[PDB]
Amino acid sequence: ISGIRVNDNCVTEFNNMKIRKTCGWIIFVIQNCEIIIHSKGASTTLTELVQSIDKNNEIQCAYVVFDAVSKIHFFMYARESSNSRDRMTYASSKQAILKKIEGVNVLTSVIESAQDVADL
Repeated sequence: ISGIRVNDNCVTEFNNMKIRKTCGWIIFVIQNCEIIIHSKGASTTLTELVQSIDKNNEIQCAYVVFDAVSKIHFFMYARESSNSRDRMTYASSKQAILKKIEGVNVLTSVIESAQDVADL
């Protein structure tokens, strides 16, 4: 028992996005011991999405899905200035969220800023 659960809404809205077949994204965070949706939207570019996240210092870590229609990509975000305990929490809960969105292209490395995606 992790003490962290996935809110069913994460899966509802991920499926919404998947079935819509348009370029979109969802950001998930952990709040009060559950993984919930922080925000969701239509995409411009993956780099602009991560730039927006970089600008919000309240997002220290997150899970991000980016639906590019051809494929849906998943990564863990954690800013350089994020604390090690927070990062461990997210890393450790990563598999829990992935169980409900199996089929995504996972990036194994933690993304720390928009720079990291700006090439790939």
